[PDB]
Amino acid sequence: EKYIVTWDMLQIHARKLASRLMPSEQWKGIIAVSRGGLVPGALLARELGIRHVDTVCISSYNQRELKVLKRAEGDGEGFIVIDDLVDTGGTAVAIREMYPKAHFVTIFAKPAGRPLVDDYVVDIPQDTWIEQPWDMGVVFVPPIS
Amino acid sequence: EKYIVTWDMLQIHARKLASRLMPSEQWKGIIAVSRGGLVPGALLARELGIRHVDTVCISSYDHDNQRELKVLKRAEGDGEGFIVIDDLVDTGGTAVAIREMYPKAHFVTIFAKPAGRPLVDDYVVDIPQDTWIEQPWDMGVVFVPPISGR
Amino acid sequence: EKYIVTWDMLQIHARKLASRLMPSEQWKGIIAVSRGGLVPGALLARELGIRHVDTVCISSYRELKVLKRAEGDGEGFIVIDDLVDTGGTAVAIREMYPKAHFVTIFAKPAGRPLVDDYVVDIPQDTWIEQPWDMGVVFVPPISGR
Amino acid sequence: EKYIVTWDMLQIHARKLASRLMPSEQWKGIIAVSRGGLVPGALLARELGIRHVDTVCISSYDHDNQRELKVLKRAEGDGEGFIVIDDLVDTGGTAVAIREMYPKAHFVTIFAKPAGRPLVDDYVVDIPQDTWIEQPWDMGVVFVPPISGR
Ligand SMILES: O=P(O)(O)OC[C@H]1C[C@H](OP(=O)(O)OP(=O)(O)O)[C@H](O)[C@@H]1O
Ligand SMILES: O=P(O)(O)OC[C@H]1C[C@H](OP(=O)(O)OP(=O)(O)O)[C@H](O)[C@@H]1O
Ligand SMILES: O=c1[nH]c(=O)c2nc[nH]c2[nH]1
Ligand SMILES: O=c1[nH]c(=O)c2nc[nH]c2[nH]1
Ligand SMILES: [Mg+2]
Ligand SMILES: [Mg+2]
Repeated sequence: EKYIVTWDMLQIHARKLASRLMPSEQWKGIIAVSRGGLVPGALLARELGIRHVDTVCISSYNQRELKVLKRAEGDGEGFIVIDDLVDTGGTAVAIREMYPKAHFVTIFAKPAGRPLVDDYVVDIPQDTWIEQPWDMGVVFVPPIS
Repeated sequence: EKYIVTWDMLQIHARKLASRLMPSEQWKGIIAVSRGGLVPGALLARELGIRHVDTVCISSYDHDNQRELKVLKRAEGDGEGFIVIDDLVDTGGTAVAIREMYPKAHFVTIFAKPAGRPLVDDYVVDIPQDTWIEQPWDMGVVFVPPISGR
Repeated sequence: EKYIVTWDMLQIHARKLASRLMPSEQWKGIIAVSRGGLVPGALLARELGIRHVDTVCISSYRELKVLKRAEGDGEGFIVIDDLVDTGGTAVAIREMYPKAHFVTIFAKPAGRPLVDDYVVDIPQDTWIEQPWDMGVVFVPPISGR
Repeated sequence: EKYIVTWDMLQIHARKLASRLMPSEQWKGIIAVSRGGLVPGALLARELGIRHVDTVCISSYDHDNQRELKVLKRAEGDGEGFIVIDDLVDTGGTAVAIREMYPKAHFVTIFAKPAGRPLVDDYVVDIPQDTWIEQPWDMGVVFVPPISGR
């Protein structure tokens, strides 16, 4: 099955998460995980009024290897690390390793990667594919007839 | 406790429902319950290709513990071969009245709470009794202040 | 080209049109032209608090035929359609509902003069893609990089 | 006079911009101007298949007729082979500052008012100077009272 997420709904979830991160004063900045955390990070920055927004870029290369293309400085103290979702937590482990003192959060969370995040908004089944807004668009759809 | 329903989601539910109503040759037309069933009815008409869309207008004003119903406009017939669509069913008060007027009709809705659930022939989404459904036509995209004034 | 109309935008235009039809006490009801005027008519009914909404179903075979029609000459009623291109269907509506206030959301040059009021001007060669004919689906990246 | 920009429309404009930036092999990465260029930058990154997305954080403060700029954080280099993106250009104040920091970068925006229009390498929509652009991240779908109480 597929879970369709529209921009409106994603924003509704982002505002819900933003309220739990209050007061905003306790945060020095936001570190968005490219590319999934970019949009959610932008919404939290707007809601919390945080202007210090940085990023962390990671790519993949028998085994799968994580490659840090771009890295945000520090250990994450006073920072919020955000990604759109946590499926298995394979990428979440790398982030935790780089930013141990950071408050890692996501919008969506499947069972397997759920223990790896400090907070999330929506629970999603392990076998369900979450279709994000940036991957979709408004186009013509033929009538069922 | 509120359930927000955007236009996109409503359309997705309407299309789900339309796929169950196939084929479209079995339907003479569609009777939309004004005003809530107008949009869903228009969406079914597009998907099924039904050009014959009619309406049934019933107003209702609550007076303490009783309802004043009034049929402002009624579609002729017993609903034979017609689809009677409404946006949702809460207590089932409207549904009961409709089944009366159009007994031989296929009554369907998009949303259905536990009370009205047994009164509809088919629906798409289950919604709790305590949950209020916020429809798209009652909402709008407007400026919303930040959670913090930082 | 193709003029894309989303649900949000269609609703905005509908609200602008509703404000011009005020006050709402001068109206006995609304007659929606199936199927284009169904959604706009539903929005007007909500904004103007009108509960009496009827429909008129016209069909082609150019030979127009009325499948179903609302009784009366349209005195005090608002006849609405989503748009007016050439005014072919509009001319037929005028004949049926003379005293009626005919309005649309969009209007092309050729059919412009056939309506009492509209909101958006659209070129004659431009195809208006309505919200009910579209949907949010996956759209592949402009590049397979 | 205000110009409403929904999420869907912003995406359509972003996709049109991405088509002109093709091929994507000529780009080493994207530098988004926080916070306005964050969403547009994310959309380009998805469309172009770019993974190296960085930011430049500039804080502004109007003190009567003069502006005080303060760079909280900035991407390394002169923007050679990079795409610097912001959501819009109003007076062009931020654009001039950015262009000085990244002179070799391809500076683009989605919207452009007459005043700042000559400062961008490429943009998508022409906006009047007197028109206020209402971005999606500042809005939300909420209940809107009927225009009449009939
Ligand atoms: O299950 P019930 O408790 O009977 O109520 C459900 C009705 C009432 C509500 O419409 P109204 O509140 O009547 O307003 P509107 O005419 O705008 O649809 C809704 O759209 C359904 O038609
Ligand atoms: O052309 P100018 O007059 O210089 O202004 C245009 C700037 C400012 C505004 O952002 P800000 O108001 O700076 O806030 P934010 O950080 O949210 O983008 C907008 O997103 C552009 O980046
Ligand atoms: O918009 C509405 N939402 C509801 O949940 C409901 N129940 C009754 N009437 C209703 N109207
Ligand atoms: O949201 C915004 N809209 C505008 O039109 C604008 N001009 C400067 N800064 C702006 N921010
Ligand atoms: Mg109703
Ligand atoms: Mg800015």
